[PDB]
Amino acid sequence: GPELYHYQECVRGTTVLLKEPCPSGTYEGNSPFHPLADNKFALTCTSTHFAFACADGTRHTYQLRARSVSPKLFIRQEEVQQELYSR
Repeated sequence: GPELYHYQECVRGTTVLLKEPCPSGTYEGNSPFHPLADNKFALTCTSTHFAFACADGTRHTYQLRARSVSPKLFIRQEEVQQELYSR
């Protein structure tokens, strides 16, 4: 099916409350999955990427953009780099 790549930005260390895109879906990732109230899943805001495969077949990929203590940085190579142009 289609691959709907999504991204979410959160400060590195906190807990995101990602709204469940589709009922009864497959959580694809190494990150923790925690079904929260009102169809959500709590995740540690960090630089990772997971995916949500819905019963429809829709693949909703999910990038997590950990905003460090300095969410600007720009230390020679963008904010942090190696998460963008690492080749």
